[PDB]
Amino acid sequence: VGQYFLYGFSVPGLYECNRYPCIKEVECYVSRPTEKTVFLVFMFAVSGICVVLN
Amino acid sequence: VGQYFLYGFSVPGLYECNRYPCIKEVECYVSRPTEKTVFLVFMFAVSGICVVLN
Ligand SMILES: CC(C)CCC[C@@H](C)[C@H]1CC[C@H]2[C@@H]3CC=C4C[C@@H](OC(=O)CCC(=O)O)CC[C@]4(C)[C@H]3CC[C@]12C
Ligand SMILES: CC(C)CCC[C@@H](C)[C@H]1CC[C@H]2[C@@H]3CC=C4C[C@@H](OC(=O)CCC(=O)O)CC[C@]4(C)[C@H]3CC[C@]12C
Ligand SMILES: CCCCCCCCCCCCO[C@@H]1O[C@H](CO)[C@@H](O[C@H]2O[C@H](CO)[C@@H](O)[C@H](O)[C@H]2O)[C@H](O)[C@H]1O
Ligand SMILES: CCCCCCCCCCCCO[C@@H]1O[C@H](CO)[C@@H](O[C@H]2O[C@H](CO)[C@@H](O)[C@H](O)[C@H]2O)[C@H](O)[C@H]1O
Repeated sequence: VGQYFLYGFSVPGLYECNRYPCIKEVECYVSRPTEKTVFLVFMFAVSGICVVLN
Repeated sequence: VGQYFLYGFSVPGLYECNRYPCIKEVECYVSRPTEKTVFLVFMFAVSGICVVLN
Protein backbone atom coordinates (compact mmCIF):
# COMPACT_ATOMS: atom_id res chain seq x y z
CA VAL A 1 0.00 0.00 0.00
CA GLY A 2 2.81 2.41 0.85
CA GLN A 3 4.64 1.70 -2.40
CA TYR A 4 1.44 2.19 -4.41
CA PHE A 5 0.61 5.47 -2.67
CA LEU A 6 4.14 6.90 -2.74
CA TYR A 7 5.61 6.17 -6.17
CA GLY A 8 2.65 5.08 -8.30
CA PHE A 9 3.08 3.50 -11.73
CA SER A 10 4.82 5.87 -14.17
CA VAL A 11 7.89 8.04 -13.62
CA PRO A 12 7.45 11.49 -15.24
CA GLY A 13 10.39 12.32 -17.47
CA LEU A 14 9.68 16.06 -17.21
CA TYR A 15 9.16 17.84 -13.89
CA GLU A 16 8.08 21.36 -12.94
CA CYS A 17 9.40 22.73 -9.66
CA ASN A 18 9.28 26.05 -7.80
CA ARG A 19 11.08 26.30 -4.45
CA TYR A 20 12.69 29.20 -2.58
CA PRO A 21 16.09 29.16 -4.39
CA CYS A 22 14.39 29.19 -7.81
CA ILE A 23 12.74 32.55 -8.51
CA LYS A 24 10.00 31.13 -10.75
CA GLU A 25 8.75 27.74 -11.90
CA VAL A 26 11.46 25.81 -13.75
CA GLU A 27 11.42 22.68 -15.92
CA CYS A 28 13.81 19.86 -15.02
CA TYR A 29 14.48 16.64 -16.92
CA VAL A 30 14.82 13.10 -15.56
CA SER A 31 17.19 10.50 -17.01
CA ARG A 32 16.04 6.97 -17.96
CA PRO A 33 12.35 7.13 -16.94
CA THR A 34 11.25 4.11 -18.97
CA GLU A 35 13.57 1.65 -17.23
CA LYS A 36 12.61 3.00 -13.80
CA THR A 37 8.87 2.70 -14.42
CA VAL A 38 9.23 -0.76 -16.01
CA PHE A 39 11.21 -2.07 -13.04
CA LEU A 40 8.74 -0.44 -10.63
CA VAL A 41 5.85 -2.17 -12.43
CA PHE A 42 7.72 -5.48 -12.22
CA MET A 43 8.31 -4.99 -8.49
CA PHE A 44 4.62 -4.19 -8.00
CA ALA A 45 3.65 -7.36 -9.88
CA VAL A 46 6.05 -9.45 -7.77
CA SER A 47 4.61 -7.93 -4.59
CA GLY A 48 1.10 -8.69 -5.81
CA ILE A 49 2.02 -12.31 -6.52
CA CYS A 50 3.55 -12.60 -3.04
CA VAL A 51 0.40 -11.08 -1.52
CA VAL A 52 -1.79 -13.56 -3.42
CA LEU A 53 0.33 -16.48 -2.21
CA ASN A 54 0.21 -15.18 1.37
CA VAL B 1 1.56 62.71 -26.57
CA GLY B 2 3.28 59.81 -28.32
CA GLN B 3 6.31 59.99 -26.03
CA TYR B 4 4.08 60.09 -22.94
CA PHE B 5 1.99 57.12 -24.10
CA LEU B 6 4.91 54.99 -25.32
CA TYR B 7 7.68 55.26 -22.72
CA GLY B 8 6.04 56.85 -19.68
CA PHE B 9 8.05 58.16 -16.73
CA SER B 10 10.05 55.38 -15.04
CA VAL B 11 12.16 52.64 -16.62
CA PRO B 12 11.67 49.30 -14.81
CA GLY B 13 15.01 47.79 -13.85
CA LEU B 14 13.49 44.30 -13.66
CA TYR B 15 11.38 42.80 -16.46
CA GLU B 16 9.32 39.62 -16.77
CA CYS B 17 8.98 38.14 -20.25
CA ASN B 18 7.47 35.00 -21.79
CA ARG B 19 7.78 34.52 -25.56
CA TYR B 20 7.92 31.43 -27.77
CA PRO B 21 11.68 30.69 -27.39
CA CYS B 22 11.43 30.87 -23.59
CA ILE B 23 9.51 27.90 -22.18
CA LYS B 24 8.18 29.76 -19.13
CA GLU B 25 8.20 33.29 -17.73
CA VAL B 26 11.75 34.54 -17.12
CA GLU B 27 13.19 37.51 -15.23
CA CYS B 28 15.58 39.81 -17.09
CA TYR B 29 17.58 42.74 -15.71
CA VAL B 30 18.10 46.19 -17.24
CA SER B 31 21.33 48.18 -16.92
CA ARG B 32 21.38 51.82 -15.75
CA PRO B 33 17.63 52.48 -15.28
CA THR B 34 18.04 55.57 -13.11
CA GLU B 35 19.98 57.57 -15.70
CA LYS B 36 17.54 56.59 -18.45
CA THR B 37 14.46 57.63 -16.48
CA VAL B 38 16.11 60.87 -15.28
CA PHE B 39 17.04 61.86 -18.83
CA LEU B 40 13.56 60.89 -20.06
CA VAL B 41 12.00 63.10 -17.38
CA PHE B 42 14.29 65.96 -18.41
CA MET B 43 13.30 65.51 -22.06
CA PHE B 44 9.62 65.51 -21.08
CA ALA B 45 10.13 68.73 -19.11
CA VAL B 46 11.92 70.36 -22.05
CA SER B 47 9.10 69.31 -24.39
CA GLY B 48 6.56 70.74 -21.96
CA ILE B 49 8.41 74.05 -21.81
CA CYS B 50 8.53 74.16 -25.61
CA VAL B 51 4.80 73.39 -25.76
CA VAL B 52 4.06 76.19 -23.28
CA LEU B 53 6.12 78.65 -25.33
CA ASN B 54 4.38 77.55 -28.54
C1 LIG C 1 -1.03 -12.12 -9.36
C2 LIG C 1 -1.70 -11.15 -10.33
C3 LIG C 1 -3.06 -10.71 -9.79
C4 LIG C 1 -0.78 -9.97 -10.62
C5 LIG C 1 -1.40 -8.86 -11.47
C6 LIG C 1 -0.47 -7.66 -11.62
C7 LIG C 1 -1.17 -6.30 -11.68
C8 LIG C 1 -1.36 -5.77 -10.26
C9 LIG C 1 -0.43 -5.33 -12.60
C10 LIG C 1 0.30 -6.06 -13.77
C11 LIG C 1 0.31 -5.11 -14.98
C12 LIG C 1 -0.19 -3.79 -14.39
C13 LIG C 1 -0.64 -2.69 -15.34
C14 LIG C 1 0.47 -2.34 -16.31
C15 LIG C 1 0.27 -1.02 -16.98
C16 LIG C 1 -0.62 -0.10 -16.61
C17 LIG C 1 -0.77 1.17 -17.39
C18 LIG C 1 -0.74 2.39 -16.48
O1 LIG C 1 -1.03 3.59 -17.22
C19 LIG C 1 -0.32 4.69 -16.99
O2 LIG C 1 0.72 4.69 -16.37
C20 LIG C 1 -0.98 5.91 -17.58
C21 LIG C 1 -2.38 6.16 -17.05
C22 LIG C 1 -2.44 6.44 -15.53
O3 LIG C 1 -1.87 7.48 -15.15
O4 LIG C 1 -3.05 5.61 -14.82
C23 LIG C 1 -1.79 2.27 -15.40
C24 LIG C 1 -1.56 1.00 -14.59
C25 LIG C 1 -1.56 -0.30 -15.42
C26 LIG C 1 -2.97 -0.57 -15.96
C27 LIG C 1 -1.05 -1.45 -14.53
C28 LIG C 1 -2.02 -1.81 -13.40
C29 LIG C 1 -1.54 -2.96 -12.51
C30 LIG C 1 -1.22 -4.21 -13.33
C31 LIG C 1 -2.49 -4.80 -13.96
C1 LIG D 1 6.69 74.38 -18.02
C2 LIG D 1 6.25 73.54 -16.83
C3 LIG D 1 4.73 73.41 -16.80
C4 LIG D 1 6.95 72.17 -16.86
C5 LIG D 1 6.48 71.19 -15.79
C6 LIG D 1 7.13 69.82 -15.96
C7 LIG D 1 6.23 68.63 -15.59
C8 LIG D 1 5.42 68.20 -16.80
C9 LIG D 1 7.06 67.49 -14.97
C10 LIG D 1 8.30 68.00 -14.20
C11 LIG D 1 8.57 67.02 -13.04
C12 LIG D 1 7.63 65.86 -13.35
C13 LIG D 1 7.34 64.84 -12.25
C14 LIG D 1 8.65 64.22 -11.75
C15 LIG D 1 8.44 62.95 -11.00
C16 LIG D 1 7.31 62.25 -10.98
C17 LIG D 1 7.20 61.00 -10.14
C18 LIG D 1 6.64 59.84 -10.94
O1 LIG D 1 6.41 58.70 -10.10
C19 LIG D 1 6.73 57.48 -10.54
O2 LIG D 1 7.44 57.29 -11.50
C20 LIG D 1 6.11 56.41 -9.69
C21 LIG D 1 4.59 56.47 -9.65
C22 LIG D 1 3.91 56.28 -11.01
O3 LIG D 1 4.06 55.16 -11.54
O4 LIG D 1 3.26 57.24 -11.48
C23 LIG D 1 5.30 60.22 -11.56
C24 LIG D 1 5.47 61.45 -12.44
C25 LIG D 1 6.06 62.68 -11.73
C26 LIG D 1 5.04 63.22 -10.71
C27 LIG D 1 6.42 63.75 -12.80
C28 LIG D 1 5.19 64.34 -13.49
C29 LIG D 1 5.53 65.40 -14.54
C30 LIG D 1 6.38 66.53 -13.95
C31 LIG D 1 5.60 67.34 -12.92
C1 LIG E 1 5.49 0.62 5.80
C2 LIG E 1 4.32 1.50 5.50
C3 LIG E 1 4.75 2.81 4.93
C4 LIG E 1 3.57 3.72 4.69
C5 LIG E 1 4.04 4.84 3.82
C6 LIG E 1 3.06 5.94 3.66
C7 LIG E 1 3.68 7.04 2.86
C8 LIG E 1 2.68 8.12 2.62
C9 LIG E 1 3.25 9.26 1.84
C10 LIG E 1 2.27 10.40 1.81
C11 LIG E 1 2.76 11.38 0.79
C12 LIG E 1 1.80 12.48 0.42
O1 LIG E 1 2.36 13.08 -0.73
C13 LIG E 1 2.22 12.35 -1.88
O2 LIG E 1 3.42 12.55 -2.61
C14 LIG E 1 3.39 11.73 -3.75
C15 LIG E 1 4.80 11.52 -4.25
O3 LIG E 1 5.59 12.36 -3.51
C16 LIG E 1 2.42 12.31 -4.79
O4 LIG E 1 2.43 11.45 -5.91
C17 LIG E 1 2.32 12.04 -7.16
O5 LIG E 1 3.59 12.21 -7.73
C18 LIG E 1 4.27 11.01 -7.99
C19 LIG E 1 5.69 11.28 -8.46
O6 LIG E 1 6.25 12.28 -7.71
C20 LIG E 1 3.53 10.15 -9.02
O7 LIG E 1 4.22 8.98 -9.23
C21 LIG E 1 2.12 9.86 -8.45
O8 LIG E 1 1.35 9.12 -9.31
C22 LIG E 1 1.41 11.18 -8.05
O9 LIG E 1 0.28 10.91 -7.33
C23 LIG E 1 1.03 12.23 -4.13
O10 LIG E 1 0.10 12.84 -4.93
C24 LIG E 1 1.03 12.86 -2.71
O11 LIG E 1 -0.13 12.49 -2.08
C1 LIG F 1 4.18 61.21 -33.98
C2 LIG F 1 3.06 60.58 -33.22
C3 LIG F 1 3.39 59.18 -32.80
C4 LIG F 1 2.23 58.53 -32.10
C5 LIG F 1 2.75 57.31 -31.42
C6 LIG F 1 1.69 56.42 -30.86
C7 LIG F 1 2.34 55.19 -30.31
C8 LIG F 1 1.30 54.33 -29.66
C9 LIG F 1 1.87 53.07 -29.11
C10 LIG F 1 0.77 52.15 -28.67
C11 LIG F 1 1.39 51.05 -27.87
C12 LIG F 1 0.44 50.16 -27.12
O1 LIG F 1 1.25 49.41 -26.24
C13 LIG F 1 1.72 50.10 -25.16
O2 LIG F 1 3.03 49.63 -24.93
C14 LIG F 1 3.61 50.38 -23.90
C15 LIG F 1 5.11 50.27 -23.97
O3 LIG F 1 5.37 49.32 -24.92
C16 LIG F 1 3.00 49.98 -22.55
O4 LIG F 1 3.61 50.77 -21.55
C17 LIG F 1 3.87 50.16 -20.33
O5 LIG F 1 5.19 49.71 -20.27
C18 LIG F 1 6.15 50.73 -20.34
C19 LIG F 1 7.55 50.15 -20.43
O6 LIG F 1 7.58 49.09 -21.29
C20 LIG F 1 6.05 51.68 -19.14
O7 LIG F 1 7.00 52.67 -19.26
C21 LIG F 1 4.62 52.28 -19.14
O8 LIG F 1 4.41 53.13 -18.09
C22 LIG F 1 3.56 51.16 -19.19
O9 LIG F 1 2.32 51.68 -19.45
C23 LIG F 1 1.52 50.38 -22.63
O10 LIG F 1 0.86 49.93 -21.52
C24 LIG F 1 0.85 49.82 -23.92
O11 LIG F 1 -0.36 50.44 -24.08
